[PDB]
Amino acid sequence: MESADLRALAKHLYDSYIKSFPLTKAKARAILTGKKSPFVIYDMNSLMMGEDKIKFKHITPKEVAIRIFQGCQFRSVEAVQEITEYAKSIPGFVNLDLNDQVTLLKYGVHEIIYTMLASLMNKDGVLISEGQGFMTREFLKSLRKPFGDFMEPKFEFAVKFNALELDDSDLAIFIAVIILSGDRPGLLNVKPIEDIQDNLLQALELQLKLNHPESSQLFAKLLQKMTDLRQIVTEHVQLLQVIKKTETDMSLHPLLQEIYK
Amino acid sequence: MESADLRALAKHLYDSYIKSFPLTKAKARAILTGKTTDKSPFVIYDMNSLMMGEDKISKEVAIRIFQGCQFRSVEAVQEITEYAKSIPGFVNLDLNDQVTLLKYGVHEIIYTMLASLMNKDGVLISEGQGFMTREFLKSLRKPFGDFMEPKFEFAVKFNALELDDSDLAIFIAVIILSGDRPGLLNVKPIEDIQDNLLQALELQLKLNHPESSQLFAKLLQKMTDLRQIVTEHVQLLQVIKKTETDMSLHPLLQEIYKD
Ligand SMILES: O=C(O)c1ccc(-c2nn(C(=O)c3c(Cl)cccc3C(F)(F)F)c3cc(Cl)ccc23)c(OCc2ccccc2)c1
Ligand SMILES: O=C(O)c1ccc(-c2nn(C(=O)c3c(Cl)cccc3C(F)(F)F)c3cc(Cl)ccc23)c(OCc2ccccc2)c1
Repeated sequence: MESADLRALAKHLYDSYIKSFPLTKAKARAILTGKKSPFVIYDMNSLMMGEDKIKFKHITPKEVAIRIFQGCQFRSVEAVQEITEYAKSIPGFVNLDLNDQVTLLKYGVHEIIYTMLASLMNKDGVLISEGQGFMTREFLKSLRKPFGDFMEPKFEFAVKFNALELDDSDLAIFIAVIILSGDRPGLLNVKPIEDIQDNLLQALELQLKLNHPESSQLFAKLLQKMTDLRQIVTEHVQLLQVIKKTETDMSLHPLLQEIYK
Repeated sequence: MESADLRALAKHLYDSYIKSFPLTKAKARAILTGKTTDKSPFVIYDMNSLMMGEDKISKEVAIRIFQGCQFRSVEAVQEITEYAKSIPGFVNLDLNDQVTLLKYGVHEIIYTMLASLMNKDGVLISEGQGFMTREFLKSLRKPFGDFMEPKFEFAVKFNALELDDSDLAIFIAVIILSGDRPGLLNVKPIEDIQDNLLQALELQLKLNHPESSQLFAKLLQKMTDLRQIVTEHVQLLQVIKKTETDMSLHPLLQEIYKD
């Protein structure tokens, strides 16, 4: 690929990433650093007021720890549709076999949700409802039973990931790289997937050298984070199963259970 | 680092890798592909060929084989430790960090270098004098059968990269100098060394595999496969520990897996 084509691919992905995702990293950092302050949820009473004054669609209709956990699950489903739409803009993606498109999205969304959640996090908490709200790390970590220990690993990853100081133009290509992973189980035609990922990796490499020229070997270090992502996604799955087999108070309307399966 | 300094570091690391590891990938491939009469391995594919293999190269066969693997893993830890001492900057690090880097790194390197000894049909043993088939290992009883197969699965994919020893020497160094190991005290001096090693690996792969597009990225993505298999392995050991109460591990290995 020629250098100018890689920059074209990078710019294409950045524009689509801006249209697909409501709250960008650039805007999220402005809210987090305090540079219209978000409503802060730091305890039980502040949560109760936030749902009454603001309409947090994922924290309304039970026990608080379960409602918060389910709220994270409800937002994760919304993000899946945003990731799906963004994937359609990746050159070559919609031309892949239809089952392979579904397979790539099925096994990639968790890694991408974790990646993009870091954009909304700092060491003290996480933005919610398109940056209108802020839930503290301490409030999430203090939820009872396994729900508290379910939340903290996300902040631990995000803090490490955010030290790379990626911006949105870096992240748009990186997320594209994750989607086009040829090692997903059940892929039928790996070759066009790895061919697209090779273009995306070239575009990411050049993007990082031009956008972070003093950040030595940032490309390599970002690729090493794909290990952290896979590891934490597998831990995540094992934490859910434990919650599922233990907790008798998790029942939603069956139609809801289907949607948010 | 300048280009000539990166080439110097690659040659340094390849030199130490030859001095540290008795069975290289180059020699392993010459034995496996055959076409020679002086380095043909004896092939162990069932009980009878195993029994004859012991004369040519106590307890239940699956246990004896597992013990064979653990004994060679200990030797591998010894060879890996010796190579690590040669990586510029490693011995100058805080001593607790040296232990920590080796604790979490040796297994990822064992799996990497075990692939050199593998093809889809089996694995070289006893310094390449023997060859134990994949089917025979898979057919062991209890948990031991499924204990063997995940290694072959990784190797088939890893070997498709067609790395040679000079490539692997730098890659193995990159793995050891990982700043994200749990419990490290001084992450910065470790990451500075890894940066030079990553630069050296990058230049090495471009010169040695110029048609292999993005091989650098693809090789780094393999560190994900490595991390996963080490995790599966540790969980398989635990099942064996609670099932086989009369089976001991080497002290060096038991220290490595604790936490
Ligand atoms: O806006 C967005 O892009 C957004 C994106 C993600 C969350 C998110 N999800 N997540 C999870 O566990 C989770 C993750 Cl990482 C991956 C897959 C599935 C899950 C699932 F399914 F298990 F949920 C959180 C855990 C923590 Cl600690 C904090 C946030 C999340 C998100 O949370 C907003 C939120 C926070 C609190 C209460 C209600 C909503 C927002
Ligand atoms: O030459 C070398 O560098 C070499 C290096 C490794 C083995 C190795 N070990 N290993 C294990 O399980 C194992 C591993 Cl990976 C790490 C730590 C502890 C263990 C323990 F404790 F579980 F054993 C194998 C499983 C399979 Cl399937 C194939 C190979 C290994 C190796 O095996 C050669 C061999 C095979 C059969 C009989 C005798 C020797 C060689």
